[PDB]
Amino acid sequence: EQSWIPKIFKKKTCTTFICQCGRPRTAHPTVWDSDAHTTEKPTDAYGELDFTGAGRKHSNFLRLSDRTDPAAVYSLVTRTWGFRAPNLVVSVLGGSGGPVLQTWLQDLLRRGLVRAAQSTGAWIVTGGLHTGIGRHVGVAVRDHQMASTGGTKVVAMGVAPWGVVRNRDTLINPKGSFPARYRWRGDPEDGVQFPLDYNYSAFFLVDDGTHGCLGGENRFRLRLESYISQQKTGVGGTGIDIPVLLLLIDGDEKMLTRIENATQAQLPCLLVAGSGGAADCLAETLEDTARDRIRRFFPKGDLEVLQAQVERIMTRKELLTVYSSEDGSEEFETIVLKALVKACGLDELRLAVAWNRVDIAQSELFRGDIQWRSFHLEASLMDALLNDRPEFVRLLISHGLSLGHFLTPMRLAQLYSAAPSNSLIRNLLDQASPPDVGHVLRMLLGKMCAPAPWSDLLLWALLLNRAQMAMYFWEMGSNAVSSALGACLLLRVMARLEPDAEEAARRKDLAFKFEGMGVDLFGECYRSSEVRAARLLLRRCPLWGDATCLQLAMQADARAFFAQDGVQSLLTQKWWGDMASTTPIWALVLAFFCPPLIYTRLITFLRRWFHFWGAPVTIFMGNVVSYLLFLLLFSRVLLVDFQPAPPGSLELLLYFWAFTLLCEELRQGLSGSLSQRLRLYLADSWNQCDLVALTCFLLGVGCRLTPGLYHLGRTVLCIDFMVFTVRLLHIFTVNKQLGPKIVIVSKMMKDVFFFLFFLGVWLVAYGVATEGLLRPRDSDFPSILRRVFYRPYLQIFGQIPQEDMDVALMEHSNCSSEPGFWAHPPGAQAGTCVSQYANWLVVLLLVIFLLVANILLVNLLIAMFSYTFGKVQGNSDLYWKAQRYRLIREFHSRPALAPPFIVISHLRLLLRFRVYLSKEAERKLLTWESVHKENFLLARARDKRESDSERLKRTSQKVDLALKQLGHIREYEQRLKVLER
Amino acid sequence: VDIAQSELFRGDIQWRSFHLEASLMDALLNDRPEFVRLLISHGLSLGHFLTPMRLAQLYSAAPSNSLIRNLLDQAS
Amino acid sequence: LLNRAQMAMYFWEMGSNAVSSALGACLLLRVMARLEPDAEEAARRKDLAFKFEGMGVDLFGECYRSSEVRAARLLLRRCPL
Amino acid sequence: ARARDKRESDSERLKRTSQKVDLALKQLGHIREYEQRLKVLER
Amino acid sequence: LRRWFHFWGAPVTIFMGNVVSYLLFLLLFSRVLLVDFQPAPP
Repeated sequence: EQSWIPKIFKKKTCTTFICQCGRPRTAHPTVWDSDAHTTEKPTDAYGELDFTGAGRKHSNFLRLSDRTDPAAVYSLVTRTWGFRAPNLVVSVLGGSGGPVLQTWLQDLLRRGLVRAAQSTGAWIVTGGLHTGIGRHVGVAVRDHQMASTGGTKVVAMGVAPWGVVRNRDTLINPKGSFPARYRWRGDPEDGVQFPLDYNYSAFFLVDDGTHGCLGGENRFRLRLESYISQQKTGVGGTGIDIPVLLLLIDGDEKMLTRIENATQAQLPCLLVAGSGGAADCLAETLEDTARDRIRRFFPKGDLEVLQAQVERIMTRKELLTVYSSEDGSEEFETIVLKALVKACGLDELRLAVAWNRVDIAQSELFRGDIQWRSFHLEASLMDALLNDRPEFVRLLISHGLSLGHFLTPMRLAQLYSAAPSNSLIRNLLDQASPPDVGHVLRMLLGKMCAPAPWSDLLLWALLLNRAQMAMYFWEMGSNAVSSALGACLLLRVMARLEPDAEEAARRKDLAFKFEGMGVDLFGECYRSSEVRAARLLLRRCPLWGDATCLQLAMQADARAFFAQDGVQSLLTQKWWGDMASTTPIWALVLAFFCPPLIYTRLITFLRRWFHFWGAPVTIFMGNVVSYLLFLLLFSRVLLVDFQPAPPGSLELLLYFWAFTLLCEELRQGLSGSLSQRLRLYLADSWNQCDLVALTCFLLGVGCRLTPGLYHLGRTVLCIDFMVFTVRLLHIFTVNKQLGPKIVIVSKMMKDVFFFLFFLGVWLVAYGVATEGLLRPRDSDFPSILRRVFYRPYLQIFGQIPQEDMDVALMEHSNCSSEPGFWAHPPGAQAGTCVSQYANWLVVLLLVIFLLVANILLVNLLIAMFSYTFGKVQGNSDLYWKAQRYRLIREFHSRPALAPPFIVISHLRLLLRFRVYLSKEAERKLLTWESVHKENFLLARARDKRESDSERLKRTSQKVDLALKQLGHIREYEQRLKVLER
Repeated sequence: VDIAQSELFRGDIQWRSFHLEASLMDALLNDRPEFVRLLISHGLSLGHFLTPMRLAQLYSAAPSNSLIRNLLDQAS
Repeated sequence: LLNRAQMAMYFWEMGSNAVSSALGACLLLRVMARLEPDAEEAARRKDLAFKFEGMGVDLFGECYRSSEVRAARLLLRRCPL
Repeated sequence: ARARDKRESDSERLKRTSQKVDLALKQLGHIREYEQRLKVLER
Repeated sequence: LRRWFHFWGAPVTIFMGNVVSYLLFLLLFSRVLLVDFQPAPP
């Protein structure tokens, strides 16, 4: 469907009468030569076809002249019409016997040609007319599609001459018949015009100007076949030439000429022996390698000039192949392969790769009569890598190919250049502008984790998002756990750079799979040996920028990797430093407050001094003690020593402590471009709280220094104290017991907000109603706000001042000049005088308020809290397990001195987890890890094979083999019983 | 359905259009979804098949006690 | 209208405006269910309406997963049928 | 009783069916080889 | 000027404006009920 089709495709129309044209003289405007009697004008018939509401999809059609080059038609079919490039083209010739065809020929068409074309994604070329062998081909295609009950449809092209097409006048539209309506059935059968077969996918109507005849499309069809034969398979021109093969089933004197013309173009020919006619005659003359033979198949013919034609046919006998009587319909592809190689004089492996037939390549490799040359396998592997065939690359690598010699910088550049034009990797490579793979890796991974043919292939597969090839290259790699974590990190990084949500989802799924397999491998390794697993987890991987597995898991945010017991035990062991992880807390506290006790047996391990005071847990304890002492000093200064006089010694000590806390905060924010780090620091909510605390402290001190703002400063500092104290929770998130609950506390804020909204609406309604009913005479604005919001709020907590709202509990007196009855409530802020008019309504409103607020809202909030807690328990636990490593690492680099003296450390740093292995130790560790990976993969494959689904599938296949053997046995039994008596 | 499928697989006789139309009409009237699927998939022209008379016959095949029968009677 | 589940499903699978036809079929079946004297016939019609709603949901989910803009345009257009 | 429960499970039935189909395939191969030999070599 | 109608025509901004208007209506109702609701003519 396009509007520019007439601009490049033209049709022929008669111009000179001489009838021989085929049309009456009314239709018109020695020999009727087309070039001397036709003119070319822009075409008028193109678009889609629907067979009068047929129960199937439309079919593309085009009307074109003979002189149109095949290139335009090929480009139109492949690009505009959406037809994929064919891996094979089979052109069917012949057809006789009227409407009926012999049964074995129909079986060879259905179980043979059509099945092979569907399997290899080939194009079946015939005449689109509902006649000759084209009708049989269409019937076979329909039967195969109905019987397959699935799979991809078979692509059928019909090249037919314009003029013999019945009811074709309805196809004419200058602007294109994109919606169409073609009546293929209902007309009386005639020997001149035939309808279009409804089983064909595309139609090419070659108009040579004749009103009706057969043979005008031979030139265009042959040129199109030759042009397709010269194209390249696969992505780009890397693949082999597209194979084409003409299948001859029957024919007459003209089919011999067509076969000769095809052979002149160097096209393979296949002749079905025993079918009679031209095919059988050619099969017999090929087997023999001829007046009687010509008479045997062509009675009353030109028995004198056909000998020269047979000689010309036999001049190129290498292109002719015979479909023997003993050859089955399921051997079709194999026979074709033989024909193709006989045409070559191109390998079977590359043909199998192009056709995506792994079994064909496996059978070819099993043939020991021919040894496979190394670069044959190299070319097959390169084709499989380019076309994304993981099974082929697995089979070729397992056969003994040298991958070290295979991979070259040119071949890697070719592999990278096969990326899609619209892919993300293509845009990244264009921005980076051999490809600049290292530059792209540095851009993606931030140079802190950016990167052995296996590793290069794994990176190539990950960048192009090829799941199966990436998995295979990981299974064949060396640094398996670190490569899995790095692959997860890279996929998660590239997912957020994807415009499509589907591509991002695929990348995230692949990252999850890589994380899962890394988790499984590390679990197996840790189960085997804890020490070697820890050494593998803490070592540096040069393939990933000398980053440990913990760093890669932190960058990738692999929460499942941190959540496993081995990593948590390693973190617990690292948290205690050189001390035993079984050390009781009380022993640590006693040794902390009694330093000389560190040399006794209660702690299991001058170097002992630094091994005790250097552990992260002791640093955490010292910081907790220091912060508690800081809070105690803050409270002492705020409640006692904060006089309007100039600051005393303790207040100056508090100032110095706050200054050292600020210096520690600055050091942590620096060591943890200026703008990027500032945004990183200010994105954290707890850093915002700490900034608020420090700013409030500075503002309070500044106001305190000013003589006229002292009171204000006090107020600020009071609130400031709270902001400090609520940071203790942030300190104790590292703790293994409080932290998992502190992270759940933040999930209840939505329930708290819903409770606050409902309570605020109810408080407004009830308070305004009660204030309007009571009509207090002290109607000051603060008093109104108090009695509307604050007094009803305290009734939720059991503070119900009945004497201030119930006139039965008051003293009735004339406190106002306004008409009515009034009472005096004894409350100080309850108004000096209230009305007695509808006090029963005030009491009823109090009852309803208590019911709604104290009973309904509170219990509803309890229910919501229970539901939310049960929902978020596990996710919060996983989050805490993931962040535990970051917390421990942050505490590891902390100075060993508590904040009050930490200035000393801050002077030694002013103006100024990894495990290292030997080469042989690293090699042994990698061998151990590879052995465990191999065992894990073998166990997984064994588990998959023994499942019930696979057993049932294999049983079905074996029953199929039994059925085939039974059919052969019964056929042979019938033959022996009948034909041998 | 297997008998009809085997008959359709017989290429020695071509099936006339209104033969398939009558078979499809019978299958539609008797509520045979497999038969209508098989007959439509064989290449029958549904645009020419459906006529106002045939649609009226299809609607008239409703049960006497059905809700649609009562609704059609009310609409009359 | 005749409450023929399999034929209705086949005609939906061979239709053109699939999502809108599924929603309209669900609407029509739910409307006719409450006009049924039998509870069994109403249950059958409600089951067929649920099946049509489910297949419309599946088709729209696939279309939206392929392309959000075209799915939104399909969801907001007017169906003359 | 435990052995009887294990034997009658679907997995064991499928495994035994696969083994019996394997035996059937072997016998079919022998039968077809003998059929070819008798049909070809004895005329 | 089309930006003006593209902002004030969105359903979310209409919702916000209606919420603000209803809050102001409730504030005026409370002000009248608690202060300005004397037996004198309105």
